[PDB]
Amino acid sequence: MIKVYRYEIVKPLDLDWKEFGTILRQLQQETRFALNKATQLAWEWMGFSSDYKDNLGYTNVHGYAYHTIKTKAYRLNSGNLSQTIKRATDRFKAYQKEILRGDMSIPSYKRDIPLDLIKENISVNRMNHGDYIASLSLLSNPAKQEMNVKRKISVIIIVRGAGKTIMDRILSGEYQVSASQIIHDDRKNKWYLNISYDFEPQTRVLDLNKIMGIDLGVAVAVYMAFQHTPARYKLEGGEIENFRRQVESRRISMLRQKPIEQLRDKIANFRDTTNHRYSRYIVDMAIKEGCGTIQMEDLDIGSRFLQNWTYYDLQQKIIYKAEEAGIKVIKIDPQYTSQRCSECGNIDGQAIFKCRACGYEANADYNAARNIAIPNIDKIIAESI
Amino acid sequence: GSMIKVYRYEIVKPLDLDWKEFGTILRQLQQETRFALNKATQLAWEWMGFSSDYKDNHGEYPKSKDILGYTNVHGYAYHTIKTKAYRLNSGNLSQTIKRATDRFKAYQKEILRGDMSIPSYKRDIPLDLIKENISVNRMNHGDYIASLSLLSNPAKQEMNVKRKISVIIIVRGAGKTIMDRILSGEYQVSASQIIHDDRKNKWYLNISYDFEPQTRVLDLNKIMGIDLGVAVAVYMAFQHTPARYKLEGGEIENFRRQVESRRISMLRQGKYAGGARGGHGRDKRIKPIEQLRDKIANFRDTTNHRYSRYIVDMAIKEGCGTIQMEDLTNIRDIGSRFLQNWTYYDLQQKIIYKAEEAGIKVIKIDPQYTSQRCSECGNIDSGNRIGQAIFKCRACGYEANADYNAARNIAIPNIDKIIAESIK
DNA sequence: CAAGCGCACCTAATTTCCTAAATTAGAA
DNA sequence: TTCTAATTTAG
RNA sequence: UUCGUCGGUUCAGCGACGAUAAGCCGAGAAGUGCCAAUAAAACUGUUAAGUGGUUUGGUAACGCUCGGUAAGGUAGCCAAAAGGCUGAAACUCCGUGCACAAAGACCGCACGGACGCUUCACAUGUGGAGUGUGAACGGAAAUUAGGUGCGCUUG
Ligand SMILES: [Mg+2]
Ligand SMILES: [Mg+2]
Ligand SMILES: [Mg+2]
Ligand SMILES: [Mg+2]
Ligand SMILES: [Mg+2]
Ligand SMILES: [Mg+2]
Ligand SMILES: [Mg+2]
Ligand SMILES: [Zn+2]
Ligand SMILES: [Zn+2]
Repeated sequence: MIKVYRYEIVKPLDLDWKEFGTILRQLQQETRFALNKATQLAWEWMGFSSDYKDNLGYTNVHGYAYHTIKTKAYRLNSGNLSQTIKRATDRFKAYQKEILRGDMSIPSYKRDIPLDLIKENISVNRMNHGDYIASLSLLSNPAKQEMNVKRKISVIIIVRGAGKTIMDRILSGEYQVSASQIIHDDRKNKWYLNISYDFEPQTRVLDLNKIMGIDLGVAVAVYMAFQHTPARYKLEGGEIENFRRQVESRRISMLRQKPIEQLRDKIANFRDTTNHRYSRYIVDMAIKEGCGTIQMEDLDIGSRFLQNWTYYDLQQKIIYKAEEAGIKVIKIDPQYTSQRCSECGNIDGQAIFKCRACGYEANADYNAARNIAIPNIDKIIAESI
Repeated sequence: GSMIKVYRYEIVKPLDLDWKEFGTILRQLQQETRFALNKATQLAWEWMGFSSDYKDNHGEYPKSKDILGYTNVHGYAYHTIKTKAYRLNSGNLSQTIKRATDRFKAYQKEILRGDMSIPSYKRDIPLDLIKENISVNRMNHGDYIASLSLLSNPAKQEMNVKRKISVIIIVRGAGKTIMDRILSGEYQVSASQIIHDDRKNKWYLNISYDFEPQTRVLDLNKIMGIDLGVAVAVYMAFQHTPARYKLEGGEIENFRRQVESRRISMLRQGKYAGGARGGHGRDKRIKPIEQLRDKIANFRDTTNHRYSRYIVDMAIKEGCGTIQMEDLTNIRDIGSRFLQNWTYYDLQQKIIYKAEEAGIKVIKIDPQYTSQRCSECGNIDSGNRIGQAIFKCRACGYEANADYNAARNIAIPNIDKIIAESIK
């Protein structure tokens, strides 16, 4: 429902960077003071204070802390200060049992404390020129008069890539702006705006035009890829190789000095057990992405990572579990699913695939999985020749 | 003029109690130790806040002799914690509280400034001990009995132990010589600890002793340089002899790569695993990685020991009395060393303390263009960076390994000032 | 794969520390 | 009555 | 000719052993989440209204909490019963003592020899020393910085 995205700050719109930085550092100092004093006031409120300290008219911890710290930290806006106090007292109340028991000393806050912003204090807008603008109301009433900074401090953010969709939804009206924060990173020496967007998620429904292509990789066991989304899932069969080495060496040892009958049962049972966990995971990734259909090669060894696995059992179990979950399964002929590119489509080292006609580079197993994920790949492969 | 070292001693069995009762005693005392540490830190932080408020209001700082009733926070913390921690012995509790209050006092400004958070102490805190509460006696039949004083008087009545809790420890190897020297009188025991090793489920007695190192006669005008080279892990060179000693890393990063690969592989298997790995908690879901808990660290600890002892022994063999090395602080030094993710700080610390034992002074110098300076001439030119592998001095026709030249330049006394005068 | 949030688990780098004198109390 | 472990705090 | 347990500590070998251990199971409710009821601090606005989301009890999916699970070898008799005697078993061999009846706890220690073996020395040998599989043996806590894994969200 509530998730956050980061937007780097380019420049203040109406103020030089020096005044903006001075204001931000002063407000960071006030925020850290508010957090520490609120933690100490919460300590006093709960009754943890020692005997000598005592040798309140409010209702909750937050009210008393906010009213006490309101005087000294007058530069911060009332809403931002209240959010900071709530953060402090909520961190104290969660760790309350540990502090009393003695499993934790005291909550502490760093020097580069992010500043807070309530929903009704951060406003974002676009421009005809395309420059994305955000408006922040940080200072209180006396602070604006003291610093001669009127209106709200307009800023310019970087809105590109996967962040443009979120911002477009925010400005369109679908998403809403929740409580946000200003974040400073010392290393990169840049500021950020943690705009938290509020939205109603939609329950995914299986669509037959969403495919989860599947291939047996040479580096991993199975690589799952989709063409509608760049999400990727892989089954790294490390335990399979560990068990293979264990069984081979045990058979070598027991050869020297009925005995191996137990080994034959253990190998067969482990394959069935492994084929159940793999099938459950494979289908459960089609459900999460809503892939209404699954495309997998139908089944020599072919130098797959599972050197001598029982592929037919895995395919049958995948088919059965997909039928249970309302997922159709297709069997695509794997002629050149690995050699063909996933973007250019030119059908021209082992681990990393290359597209000499386009320069695209990715994992070879992922490339083959994506090629399989393309609908009706058999026909376009035939026509490609 | 006195060093301090430690040695471990595995505890076999409780001499008079059973292993179950002894384990319960140890767990309860661990809980008391952790509680005391956290409470001492809490009281220190509260007193800091009260002092600041008092200075702001009344105009002057409050003297602890009036408000607290004790001179320092250690005394007040002992007077407070001892009621709820009546199972630890008085000396051990006082030592623990002093450790906590000394850690808070050392970094008080950083705590107020915000660079350092308030210290918090973990679950498996080692038990503390002092020299007055540890005594070791050896029987005629080759057994070492450690009479530990771990409990308080109220705890003695409740736990039904009317004397010092005694344990039997294995004292072999160099541990045998250390214990014999302690009993004879050469080594004086200091505050010690009890630690638990989860991998082997073994308790250890961590005796820390004080001793006078054997300081020989070594002139200060014989200097050995050390460079964490690009090809060889550590290259050693001298100015008076053309002697070169190398420590090429036959096995350095392979161990870390293997352990990290295995850990990542088994961690990613939590999504598709058996039915008994999910549904029982975080510790059980991450159970398979407990085999790789300390393989990377322990391998490097032994590897850094082997390198350091070899380095120190070479200094004695050539008769040196000074070891100059690099100042890697803030990663200002060369970013391309043969070791990739090694713990250079641990290697440097080991070299420092072993040299101090061997009566050798270690001096750190700031490196600037050290791999490019010509030892024979002194011309600071950057044109000899041939992959940081072969050094060819054009101005002198000198060809040699870059690591040897770097170590030789570090071996020149006051190399930092010489460089600063040469180019700045 | 990329970018955020939450949680915890691993490495390294850096620092401080590794009391003790005096008094009391219980057992011989 | 002597004495050796605990116990308390100064610095 | 893979992982792991024991053989004093770390790394490596060796001897025995165990492994589907990247496996199996149990209890419970501090958290994430789900179900139900209730709606505090604070802010803007006269007030009305809005933003904000607080407290309590349930269920039991969880990288939810607490946990349990395999791994070296060892000698019997006497008395009715307590106890007594003999002295087996782990990283070279022998002798003499001390200590050991079931062990999470015992398989060890000291002295004298042999046999290897690491240093040194004096003339391939000879003699001192350490040495018993090889190397090593200054750790603990905390903070800081980075990385990783899992879950969620967007592309
Ligand atoms: Mg997605
Ligand atoms: Mg014994
Ligand atoms: Mg055992
Ligand atoms: Mg070992
Ligand atoms: Mg025997
Ligand atoms: Mg001998
Ligand atoms: Mg050994
Ligand atoms: Zn292409
Ligand atoms: Zn030159």
